[PDB]
Amino acid sequence: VELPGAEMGKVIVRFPPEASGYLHIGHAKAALLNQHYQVNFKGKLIMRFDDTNPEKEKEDFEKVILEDVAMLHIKPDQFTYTSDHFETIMKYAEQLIQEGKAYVDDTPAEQMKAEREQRMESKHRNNCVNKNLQMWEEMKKGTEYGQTCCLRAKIDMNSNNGCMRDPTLYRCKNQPHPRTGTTYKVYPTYDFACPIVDSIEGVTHALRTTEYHDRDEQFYWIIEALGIRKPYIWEYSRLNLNNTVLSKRKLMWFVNEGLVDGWDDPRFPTVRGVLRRGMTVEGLKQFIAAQGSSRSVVNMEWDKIWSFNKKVIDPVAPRYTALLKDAVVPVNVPEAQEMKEVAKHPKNADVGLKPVGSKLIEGADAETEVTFINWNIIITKLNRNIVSIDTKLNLDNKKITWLAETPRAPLIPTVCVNYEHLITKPVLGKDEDFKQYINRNSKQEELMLGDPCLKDLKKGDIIQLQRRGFFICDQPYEPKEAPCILIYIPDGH
Ligand SMILES: [Hg+2]
Ligand SMILES: [Hg+2]
Repeated sequence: VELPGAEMGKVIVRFPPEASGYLHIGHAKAALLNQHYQVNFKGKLIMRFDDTNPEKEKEDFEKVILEDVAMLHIKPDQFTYTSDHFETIMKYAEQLIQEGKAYVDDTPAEQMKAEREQRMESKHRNNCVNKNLQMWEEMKKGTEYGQTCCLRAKIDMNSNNGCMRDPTLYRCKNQPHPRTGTTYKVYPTYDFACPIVDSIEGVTHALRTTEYHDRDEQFYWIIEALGIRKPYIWEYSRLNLNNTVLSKRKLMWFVNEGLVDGWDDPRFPTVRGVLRRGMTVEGLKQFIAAQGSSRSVVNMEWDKIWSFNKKVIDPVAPRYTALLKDAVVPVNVPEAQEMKEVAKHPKNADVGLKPVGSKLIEGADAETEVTFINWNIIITKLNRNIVSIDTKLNLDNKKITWLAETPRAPLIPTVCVNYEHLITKPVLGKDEDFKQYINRNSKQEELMLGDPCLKDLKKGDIIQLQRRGFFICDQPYEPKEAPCILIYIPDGH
């Protein structure tokens, strides 16, 4: 994790998401890495909404994304909007026309694309300055002919880097902007956006994934043409997880086709779904922090992330107990007449202590005789088709959970839930599609019955059922009825 130029109190980084949907696991990495540099260098972290486009971006997701940031426990020092700088950006666009480093172009898109591939020059590239300015005021006044034009930088159509072949800087859009309204009929591209905004806002270290290394040459070009200050660009590897798709489009297919109950479904790779599934922020930051800025294309097994999480939650989760209900058998031990206040984590005493006479067990337990936990039974006989077993007792001697059917503390309606990937093929692609690797049954519910110290579970508490594994309370119990829903936390393999 070596950062060139990084001095204490002088690092300024930014997370620049566009308010067009939910944040996902990939966004969570970019954001957690930025936080890392903010925290380690006592620098500024700027959150900036990319709002250059008046269409796709909606202020409803603005709330969604801020709540997503918060639940990752990321605490930005300043919040901004690209549109805060529309006036400055346009003055730089105009500066460039004036110097002959930009030109306006009405060339139809298909033909523009074909010229770029064959490194050809546009019929407009050599417009004199006043003609460009004429076509520019056309664009600025939102006219029907200007809506067919394009503003382009004058770089190098012979470049090996497609990014240097006269990129578009400004396009014509007649939609009102949410914040600037109808003041502007023309709007900057992202490619003209980052350099100037990162420079005005003082950003020192601009993080990107390796996929966009071609843009750097173009950015430094913009930055040198204007003479503004130049941030470092710092790169890291994007997140390639098996069985996973991130595309907004492909995820909303799962939403419409009703295989997933919403954008925070625990099977979804959104920040919400991952957390609701049992991921902790500490587990995520750790796995992120083991990455640092590794820069390698690598297919990721989710279970590597869930392993870091197991190490987080295991030394702190309290151990309760649950059993089913349609495979349970009554028991009679006649030697105990009422509560033992035993611990809740066998090793760390600081987690707390929980409270636990003559009546249950389960089906699968009813066949595996002379040990109990937090407690050595020797059973009389099994009266048969098993539906009852009675026993005697004695604590002197030598691996079994049980729920006493005491009237004092009755037991809580529980549901254990389990999930697996919606996509059954790990590393899928090679012009294939996911739409036909669907784990068409991806959820199972199993009605159960749990220890009374489950009456008090809050949504988000992480416990450990004994003999089953780690769970997360999806919804609490409340006095029909409403069960305490517990979701199975993958432990990584
Ligand atoms: Hg264009
Ligand atoms: Hg490019």
